[PDB]
Amino acid sequence: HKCDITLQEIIKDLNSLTEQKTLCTELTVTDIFAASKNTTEKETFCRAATVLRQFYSHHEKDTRCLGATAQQFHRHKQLIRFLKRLDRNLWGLAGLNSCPVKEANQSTLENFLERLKTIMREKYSKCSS
Repeated sequence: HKCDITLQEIIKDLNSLTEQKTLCTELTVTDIFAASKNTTEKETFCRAATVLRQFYSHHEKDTRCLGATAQQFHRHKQLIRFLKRLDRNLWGLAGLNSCPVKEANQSTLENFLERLKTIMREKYSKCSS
């Protein structure tokens, strides 16, 4: 389970998500990476999945995000679709709903997703030769 291809599915969507630099991607999420980091792999997954579910739930219809042009709206819909898919994959790896997130610091979503991408690529690296 630890080195499952879900890791690739997550990294793919993080690569898609981090091309985006929009008003929406500068809105914030609770920075799970501001912890002095006392957490199992499964608990980190649960934490990331929680904050991202909060984000897409709160911003799927946010007028700062929805866009004026066709391209902006398309990019918003893509952002939300990729966040939901990333989130489904993170939950599947968490095996866990019960991970209280208590950090104060807020990160932009862009910075949070880049950090998560680094973490996931590191896990991938530790799985492979």
